[PDB]
Amino acid sequence: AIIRILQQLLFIHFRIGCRHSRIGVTRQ
Repeated sequence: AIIRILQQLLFIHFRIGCRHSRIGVTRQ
């Protein structure tokens, strides 16, 4: 499940990233 394991870390860089302007809505 390498595409999950590494993702536990990428999850973080993605999270802290998408927070710069709460992209979570869907817009990019």
